[PDB]
Amino acid sequence: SSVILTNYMDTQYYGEIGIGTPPQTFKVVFDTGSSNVWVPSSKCSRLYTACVYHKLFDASDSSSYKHNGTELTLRYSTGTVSGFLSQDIITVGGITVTQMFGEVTEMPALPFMLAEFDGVVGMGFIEQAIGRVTPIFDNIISQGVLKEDVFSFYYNRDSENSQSLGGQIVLGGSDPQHYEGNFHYINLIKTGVWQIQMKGVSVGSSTLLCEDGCLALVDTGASYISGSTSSIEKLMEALGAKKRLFDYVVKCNEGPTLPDISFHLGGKEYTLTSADYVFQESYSSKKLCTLAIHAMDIPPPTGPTWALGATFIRKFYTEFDRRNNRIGFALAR
Ligand SMILES: CCc1nc(N)nc(N)c1-c1ccc2c(c1)N(CCNC(C)=O)C(=O)C(C)(C)S2
Ligand SMILES: *[C@@H]1O[C@H](CO)[C@@H](O)[C@H](O)[C@H]1NC(C)=O
Repeated sequence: SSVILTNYMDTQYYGEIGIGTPPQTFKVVFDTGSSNVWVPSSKCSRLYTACVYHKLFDASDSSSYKHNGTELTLRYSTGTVSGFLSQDIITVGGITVTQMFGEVTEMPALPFMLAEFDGVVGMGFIEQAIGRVTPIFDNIISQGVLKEDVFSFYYNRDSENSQSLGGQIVLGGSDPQHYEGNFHYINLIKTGVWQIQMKGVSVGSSTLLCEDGCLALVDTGASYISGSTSSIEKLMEALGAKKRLFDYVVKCNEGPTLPDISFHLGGKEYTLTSADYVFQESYSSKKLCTLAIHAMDIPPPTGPTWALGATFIRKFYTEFDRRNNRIGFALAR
């Protein structure tokens, strides 16, 4: 099953799922970086403007609902949400699984007032699941309907014409329609986290990063590519970029000439070009352009580490293999 994803500024990719009976529609992201499923709850106080600007799941409207009510909190790098648990059927691209999801009731304006989507569908292992709530892709594998215990992602480039698909997530395989060449898999440095071994990050002619190795989290739930303040500060100095509050910028007219950044993975350089990582809004020297690379200090047990978000996935189609604890990579198409 494949699920079309909408592209919002190269910073937000989400598809559609259906919770309840009758189905109550929800825009959600498929986050390989988390492990729970949550959606804005109808029980959320409208003092959280975020809930006023999003879709709310009501249980008094689903006959296929099963109350639980345990409270949980999902802490993300860029923001936190909170609420209680509930169970009900969920429809994801043709498949139907009964799931335990988070009915969020505390959803902060900043950042969620900037969420084009409503909730999140964790694609990570149950090992990271908060509340030990069985993840969904696990629930789907319990059906033995998928041809392969793998799911892939395809993030497109923010096109300006409503006709191109923002992206696509296939459950059970890897659509050939969007990658050329063949996949190059790397094994997970451990099962329970979609993280792998990275053998250096190079910026042109100088592997002035991740020498002696480092960790790499393949996060479809992250907008950009991140490292640790140390790593980034050093990378960001090698470009002539300036630090702001939440990102870096380089006089726009110098973006087409920034250098390549290659991420050594599994024994194959994955290279990115200025065009790949810079939001080239303008070509002037009197304006500033943002880099699709940020600093994020991911806390253990996963951190410190680099995060390979949508900036990196836009160039390389990703396959997530649950059956072999390995992540595949192919050039985007
Ligand atoms: C998709 C959930 C998610 N998963 C992980 N692993 N990390 C995150 N930082 C987020 C997470 C949380 C909140 C926001 C956010 C991402 N993003 C980035 C969206 N990322 C993608 C891949 O679509 C936003 O833009 C805000 C609305 C500010 S709020
Ligand atoms: C919620 O689900 C968990 C998962 O097994 C279960 O143990 C618990 O009893 C449920 N909560 C309640 C109060 O029903």
